[PDB]
Amino acid sequence: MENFTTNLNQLARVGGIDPLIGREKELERAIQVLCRRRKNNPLLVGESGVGKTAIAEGLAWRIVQGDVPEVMADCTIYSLDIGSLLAGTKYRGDFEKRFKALLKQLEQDTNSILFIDEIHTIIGAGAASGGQVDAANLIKPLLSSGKIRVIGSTTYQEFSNIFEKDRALARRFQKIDITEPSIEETVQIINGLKPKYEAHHDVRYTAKAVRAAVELAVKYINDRHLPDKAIDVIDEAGARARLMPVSKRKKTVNVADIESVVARIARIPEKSVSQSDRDTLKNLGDRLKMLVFGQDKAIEALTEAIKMARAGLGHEHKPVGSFLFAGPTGVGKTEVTVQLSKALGIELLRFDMSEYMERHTVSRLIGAPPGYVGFDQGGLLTDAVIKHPHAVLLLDEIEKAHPDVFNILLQVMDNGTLTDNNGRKADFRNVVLVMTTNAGVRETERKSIGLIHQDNSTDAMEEIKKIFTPEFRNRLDNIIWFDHLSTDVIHQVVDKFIVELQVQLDQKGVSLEVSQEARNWLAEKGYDRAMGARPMARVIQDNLKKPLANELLFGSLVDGGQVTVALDKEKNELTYGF
Amino acid sequence: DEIHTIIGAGAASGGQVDAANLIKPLLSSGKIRVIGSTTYQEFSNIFEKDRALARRFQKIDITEPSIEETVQIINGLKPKYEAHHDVRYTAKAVRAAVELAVKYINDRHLPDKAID
Amino acid sequence: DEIHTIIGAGAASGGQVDAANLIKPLLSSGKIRVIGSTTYQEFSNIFEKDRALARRFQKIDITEPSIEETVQIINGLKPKYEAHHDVRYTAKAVRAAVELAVKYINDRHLPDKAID
Amino acid sequence: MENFTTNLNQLARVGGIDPLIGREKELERAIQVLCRRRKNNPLLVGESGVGKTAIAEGLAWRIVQGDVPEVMADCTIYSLDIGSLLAGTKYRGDFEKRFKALLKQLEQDTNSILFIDEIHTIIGAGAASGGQVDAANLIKPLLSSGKIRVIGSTTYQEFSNIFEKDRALARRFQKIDITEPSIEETVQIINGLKPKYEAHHDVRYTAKAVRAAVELAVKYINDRHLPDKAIDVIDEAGARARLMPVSKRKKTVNVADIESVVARIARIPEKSVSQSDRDTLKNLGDRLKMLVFGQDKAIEALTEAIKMARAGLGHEHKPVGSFLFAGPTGVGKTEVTVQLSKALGIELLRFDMSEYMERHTVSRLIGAPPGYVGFDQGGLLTDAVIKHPHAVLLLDEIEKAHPDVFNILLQVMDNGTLTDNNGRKADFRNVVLVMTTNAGSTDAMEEIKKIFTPEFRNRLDNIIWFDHLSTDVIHQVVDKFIVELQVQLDQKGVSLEVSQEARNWLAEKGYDRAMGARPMARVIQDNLKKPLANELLFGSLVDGGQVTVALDKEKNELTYGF
Amino acid sequence: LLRFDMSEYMERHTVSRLIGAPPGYVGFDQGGLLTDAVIKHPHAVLLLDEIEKAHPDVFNILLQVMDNGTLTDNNGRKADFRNVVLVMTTNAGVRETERKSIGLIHQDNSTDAMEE
Ligand SMILES: Nc1ncnc2c1ncn2[C@@H]1O[C@@H](COP(=O)(O)OP(=O)(O)OP(O)(O)=S)[C@H](O)[C@H]1O
Ligand SMILES: Nc1ncnc2c1ncn2[C@H]1O[C@H](COP(=O)(O)OP(=O)(O)O)[C@@H](O)[C@H]1O
Ligand SMILES: Nc1ncnc2c1ncn2[C@H]1O[C@H](COP(=O)(O)OP(=O)(O)O)[C@H](O)[C@H]1O
Ligand SMILES: Nc1ncnc2c1ncn2[C@H]1O[C@H](COP(=O)(O)OP(=O)(O)O)[C@H](O)[C@H]1O
Repeated sequence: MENFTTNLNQLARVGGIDPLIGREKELERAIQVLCRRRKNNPLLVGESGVGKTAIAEGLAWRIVQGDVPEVMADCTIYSLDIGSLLAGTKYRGDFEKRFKALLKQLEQDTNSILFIDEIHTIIGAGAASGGQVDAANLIKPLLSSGKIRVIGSTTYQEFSNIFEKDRALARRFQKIDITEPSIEETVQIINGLKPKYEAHHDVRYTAKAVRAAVELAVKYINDRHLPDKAIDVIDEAGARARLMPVSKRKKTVNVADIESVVARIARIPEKSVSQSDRDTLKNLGDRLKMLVFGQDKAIEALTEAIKMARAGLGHEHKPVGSFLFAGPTGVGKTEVTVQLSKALGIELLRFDMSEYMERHTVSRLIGAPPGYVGFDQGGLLTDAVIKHPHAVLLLDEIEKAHPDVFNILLQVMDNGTLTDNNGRKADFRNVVLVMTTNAGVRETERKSIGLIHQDNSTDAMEEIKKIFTPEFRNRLDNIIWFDHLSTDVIHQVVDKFIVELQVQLDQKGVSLEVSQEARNWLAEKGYDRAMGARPMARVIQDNLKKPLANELLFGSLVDGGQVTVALDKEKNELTYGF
Repeated sequence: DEIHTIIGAGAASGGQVDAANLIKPLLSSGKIRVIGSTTYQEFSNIFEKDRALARRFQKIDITEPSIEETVQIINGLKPKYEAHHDVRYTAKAVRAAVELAVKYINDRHLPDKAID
Repeated sequence: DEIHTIIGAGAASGGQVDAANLIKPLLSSGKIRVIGSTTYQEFSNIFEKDRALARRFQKIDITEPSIEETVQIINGLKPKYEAHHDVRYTAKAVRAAVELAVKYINDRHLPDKAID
Repeated sequence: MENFTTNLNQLARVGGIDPLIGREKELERAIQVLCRRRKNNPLLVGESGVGKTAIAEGLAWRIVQGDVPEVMADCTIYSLDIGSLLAGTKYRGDFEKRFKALLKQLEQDTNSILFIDEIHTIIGAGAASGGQVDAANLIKPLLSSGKIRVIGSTTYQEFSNIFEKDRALARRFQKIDITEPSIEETVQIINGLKPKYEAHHDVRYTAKAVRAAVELAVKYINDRHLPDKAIDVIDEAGARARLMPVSKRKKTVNVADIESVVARIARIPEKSVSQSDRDTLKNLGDRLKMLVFGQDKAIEALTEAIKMARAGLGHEHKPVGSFLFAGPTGVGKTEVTVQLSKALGIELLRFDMSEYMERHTVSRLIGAPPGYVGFDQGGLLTDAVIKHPHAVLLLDEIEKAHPDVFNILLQVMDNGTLTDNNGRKADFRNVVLVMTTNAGSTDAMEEIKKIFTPEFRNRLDNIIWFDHLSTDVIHQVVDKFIVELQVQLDQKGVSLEVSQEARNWLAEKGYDRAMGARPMARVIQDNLKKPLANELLFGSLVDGGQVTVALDKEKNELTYGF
Repeated sequence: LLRFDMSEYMERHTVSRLIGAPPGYVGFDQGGLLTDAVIKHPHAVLLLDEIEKAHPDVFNILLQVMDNGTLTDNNGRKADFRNVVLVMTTNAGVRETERKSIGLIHQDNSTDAMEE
C-alpha cells in the first residue's frame, strides 16, 4: 500500500538517495542478518546525528546500484510512514484495518523488506492516545512466522526501554551497533553533501573550512555526534556568510568564519586570543592590586592561570584553575575572589559550605531524585554552571562541608564535568574554582611561653595538611597562604574605607574632608596584624560615622553641606563646622 | 510563546492525536519556520523531554542586561510612560531607579526591576 | 511464557486487562495446571511478594548448560543449519563457536548465542 | 459482589474446604465476637502457615453442617478478592463506585459476613496512585456504628504496623491470637487430612512416616511454620511415590522416603539427616585418621564425645558439644576440625578471635543497640547461626579475645542461645563449638583460665590435646602434598616421581617446631610446583611426559627434566 | 580493566553497594557494583585503589573471593572471579622511609615499609 509506504528502491532509481560513505560494513552486516535463518530482522541502533537512516537508505541505493548479491538484490525496500497510517484520524477499527491491509500486502509481495524509522514509536504505538495501540502485536505474527523482514532503527535508550524487555522483539531483531564516524569520514561526508549547502546559500567552502568545521565542533560541541555536529557548523557558516554582507561578497567561507560559528554555538570565547580584550587582560594584576593591598602573590597566581587558558596552554578536561586560599582572618581571601569576577566582567557563583553539613544536602547540589517530594529542581550547582559557564565559582568555608562534597569536588577537578541526576552535564572547563578555608586559623592566635614570641605559621600548614588529604591537595594548582597585613597596607586600607564613607555621604549632599594627621591617627588606633582589616572598619565606624549620623538626623547636616576632620594636639578628633 | 504548552494540547482519545506531533513533519521537512520561547525551568522539565522536537530547534540564551543597557532601554521606553501618565521623568530619576532597584529588589532581574 | 505479564494487571488495553485476577480461579481450583516461565528479577518482584503465587507455584532454577553440552546441543540441532544455508560444519568449527563464545558473549548466554 | 467475592458456604456444601482438626478454642472465640451487638468483628492475627485463614473456612463449613449456635443460622461467610476489587480503576471516581456497590449487596443481608484475607494491604497503606482509593476510612464508619461485621486476617507484624498506631481500626476489631501448633497436634492434623492425600497419590503412609515428617521438618526446615511445612513433606513424599510406580514401586511411603524429602527441601546431603550417620559414626574416627597423621588420641577423644551427643544422651539447652583444642602451632587443630565438618556433612563457620581484642568489637559480633551507628547491619555471629543452624563453629586463638566476648560464650554454652539486636534468637543447640588455643595442663589452664575461670571451664565438655609432630609424620605430610601434585599432573598427562632424598629434604625444610606443618605449603609449592609449572606451560614438558625429581647433592635443589 | 576506589568505601554505609550484598542499598535490583562488573567483563583485571583505606567488610569480601572465586548476588547471578586478576594498590609504609633521624650524622637508615 503506497499510501503508507515509500518504495526506497524507487527513490534510488529516480535518484532521491545519496550513496553511503564509510558504512559499507554496516550494510554487509545488515544483509548478513537478513539472509539468516533466525532473527533475520536487523535493528540499527545508534546515537542521534550518526546516520542511522542514511544507512537504511544506503541499502536501497546499493540494491539499485547493483552492489548487492542476488540473495537480496532486486528485493523491494519500503519505508513506513506512521504519520500516514494514523492520519485517518476518524473511526475506531479503521486504524487496525489500515495497518493490517499494509501488512497483508507486504506479506503477499514476499520479496519485500520493510524499514521502520523510529521503530520505538511502533512498540507501544505511541500518539498520546496511541495507534493501532497494538501495532506491535499486529506485526509480531509475521516476524514470528518468518514471513516479513523488518529493518528497524532506534537509539540506545529506546532499545533499552523496549527491545530489551519485550522478548518478542529480543528474539526477533538483531541489534547492529552504529557508531559515529571519524574526522576524515566526516570531511568526506561533508564534501559529498557540500554542493547542496553551497547551492542553498550561494557560498563556496574552502577545504580548510570543511576540515575546521569538523575539528572545532569536536573540540567544543559536546551535545552532538558526527557527522551532524560538523554539518551543522557548515550550514550555520553558510548562512552567516550569506546574511552578513549587503553586496554579494565573501561568498567563500574560510576557517575564521568557522571559528566564529563554533565559538557562538558553545558560548565560549574564541581565539584571538586577546580577542579585543587581551589589552584588559594584561591589566588584571593592576586592577586587582588597587583593591587588595598586599597578597600580590595571590593576585598573580590567579592572573597567570587565566592568561594561560587564553594563551591556549591549558587542558580541555580541567577547570581553569583550582585554588585553595588560607591564612589569618580578615586578610582578603574572599575579597580577592569577589573582585576577580568583577574585573573579568563575569558572574560570581557563591555557595556557602556551612549550609551543606549533612549527607542529605548533597541532593541540594546535584538535584532532588525522581521523585520524592518533587524532582523538578535540578542541582543547585548543575543549574548554576549550565546557565553561566564562564563564572567564577566560590565555595566558602570548605572545611565545614560534609565530606561527601569532596567526592563531588574531586570528580570535577579530575575531568571537568559533573552529571546531574537527570542525566544533564555541567561543563566546568571555563569555570575558575576558588575555595577558601580557615583551617589553620586557631594556631595564629596562640602565644608562646617565653620572652620572645615565635612564628606559628608552620603549625598552621600542618593543620591544613591533616584536613585536606594528599589526594585532594595533589589536584590543586595552588594552596596559597595569605599574609598578615603590614602597617603600610593598613594605611592603604584606611584610605579605601574612607572613600566608601565619602561615597555614602555624597548621596546626602554632604562632602567630607579628612586631614592626613587624622588618617595617620586612625591607622595607628585601628589595627592588629593578628585580626586583619575587619577592626579597621570598626574604628572608622566609631570615629567618623557616629558623629555624622547624629548630625544627619538632628545635626546641621540635615540639609547638605560640608564637613572636615582634623586631628588636634591631644590626638583627639577635631570636628567640623558646616 | 510558552512553547512547552503545545505538548498534550489534543487529548484523551478517540485516538485524538494532540499537537506538537501533528507538526513534526513540517519542521522536519523545512516546510515551515517557527520561533520558540521558554524559561530555563520550563525547558528543563517539560520541553526537552520530547527529544524529537528538541532536535529541531536552536537554543539561544537570552541573558540579563547590564546596568547601562537597562538605563538605555528605559530611556528608549520612557516616552510611553510619560505619555500614558502625563508625567516627565528627570535624567537622574531614571538612573536612580535602575541603581536602587538593583540594590534593594532581589526578586527579579533587569530591566524589569527598574521598569516597575 | 512471560507469565509475569499475565500476573500484572493492565497487561494491555483490553488485554488480558484483568489477566491478573482471571488466572486466580484456575490456580485455586486446580482445574488447569500451569507451567510458568519468567526471569529472576521478575520472580522476586512478582512471586516472592504475593500470596497468590507463593501459595501456588514452585520454582525450578534454570541455568546454562556446560561447554560440552553447548557443543552437543549444537550437534543435535546442527543438521538444520547445514541444510538451511547449504553449508557443512567442521567439528572443530562447532567447538570453536562455543570456545570462542566464552571469550566475548554475555549479552545473552549460550546455547542461544553459540547457535547464532 | 458476584465478581468480587466467593461464597464459602457454597464451597462447603460441595467440597473445597477441609474440616479443621483441633481448633475448637479459636472457633469458640470467633463466635463470641460475632455475637456482640457492636464491634462484632474478629481479627485473626498470626504467622503464615498456622491455620490463620483455615479457621475462616472452617467456620463456613461448620455453618453449612449446622454445628453452630442458632445465632449463626443462615449466615454466609463471603471471601473478598482484593485483586478483583482494586484492579481496573485508574480514574479518581472508580474505586468508591465499585466498593460502594460491593457493600450494598452485602449490607442488604443481615446474616452476611465478609472475610478479608491478610487484612494489612487493602486497609492502607496501600498506594494512592490514580483512581482513589486504598482506603479503610470508607469502611470505618460502617463496621463501627454499624451493620456490617467483617472477619479480618493479618500477621503480628502487620498488625503492629497499622493497628495500634491507627486507633481508627484498632478499636473496631477484636483480636484473636492464632499460635503455631505442637508436634502432637501437627501429627493429629496430618492423620485427619491424610485420607485425602493417600487417595490423591494412590499411596499409603506408615505411622512412622507421619511422625518423621513432622519431627524432621522441625529440625531441618527453618523457613516455615509447622502445620504447613509438615504437610509439604507428606505431600512431596506422596508425589514422588505417585511417580515411583513407573519403575513398579510400592504404594507405601516409609520413613526413608520422608528423609529423602526433608534433606531435599533443607538442602542437606541425602540421608545425613537420619541414618547415614550410623555408618559414618562407625567409621568416623577411622576416616579422620587417614587425613590427619598423629593426633590419634585427639581424634579418638573427639569421636567419642560426638557419638554420645548423637546417641541422644546430652541436653537440649546446650550446644552439641564444646571443646577446647590445645597445642602447638601447625599440629592439626584446624585440620581436624575441617575434616570433621566434612565427615559429618555440615558447613563450617570460622572466626578469628584476634580481631575481637578491643572493647568496641564485642558489639561487632552481636550488633549495635538501636540508634547506634551500624545497628541495622546486624551482627556477625548471630546471623551466621540463624542461617546455618547445624554448622561447626570454630573460634581461633580464643586466648586473645577481649574479656567481654567470654560473656557471650558463657551464655551460649549455658543455654544454647543469643538474642540478636533485632530481637531474633540465634539457636546454637545444633552446632558444635570448637575453640583453639596456644595456652599450653596447669599452665595451659592458667593462661586460658585467666578468663575461663572455673565458672567457664565447667562449661567445656572436654579438652582435646594436640601433639607435636614426629619425624615420621613430617615425612607423611610431605607424601600427602606430593601426591596431591601427582594427581594434578596425571590429569595434565605428566608423570611425576620424587626421590627419597628429595622427600627427606622437603620434610626437613618445611617443618618447624615453632610453626609445625604450616610452612610446608610454601616449601612444597616453591620448590616443586613452581619450577614444574614453568616447564609445563612453556611446552618443554607435555602430555605424555615424565619427570623424576632428584636432589643435587651440592645444592639440594629439586632437579629433573624430560 | 575494572576499577574501584577504596577511599569511597570506608564505612558500612557504602560498602554494601560495592559488594552487592542482598541487603543494604538502593538499586538492589541491579545488584552490586562489583558483582555486575565481573559478569559483564569476566576476564578483566580488577584494580582496587588505595586498599589500606578500605573498610574491614571490604576485606571480608575480598577474602571470600580469594578462597573460592565466587560472590553471590540476590538477582539470580554470580560473580565468577576465576577468570580475573586481582590487584590491590597501597602506599603503606612509604612515609616511614622518609623519616629523619635524631643524630648529628644522622642518616641512620633506610627503613622497611613492610612493617606497616
Ligand atoms: N588586601 C586588602 N585590601 C583592601 N581591603 C582588604 C584587604 N584585605 C581585607 N580587606 C577588607 O576586609 C575584608 C572583609 O571581608 P573578607 O574579605 O571576605 O574577609 P576574608 O579575608 O576573606 O576572611 P574571612 O572569610 O572573613 S575568615 C574585606 O574584603 C576588605 O574590606
Ligand atoms: N598430620 C598433620 N599434622 C599437622 N598438620 C597437618 C597434618 N596433615 C596436614 N596438615 C596441614 O598442616 C598445616 C595446617 O596446620 P593446622 O591445622 O592449621 O594446625 P593448627 O590449627 O594446630 O595450628 C598444613 O601444612 C596442612 O597440610
Ligand atoms: N556516512 C554517511 N553517508 C551518507 N549520508 C550520511 C552519512 N552519515 C550520516 N549521513 C546523513 O544522516 C545524518 C542524520 O542522521 P539520521 O540517519 O537521520 O539518524 P538520526 O535521526 O538518529 O540522527 C546526516 O545529517 C546525513 O547527511
Ligand atoms: N488444624 C487444621 N486442620 C485442618 N487443616 C489445617 C489445619 N491447620 C492448617 N491447615 C491447612 O490450612 C492451612 C491454610 O493456610 P493458613 O495457615 O491458614 O494461612 P496462610 O495462607 O496465610 O499461610 C494450611 O496451609 C493447611 O495445611
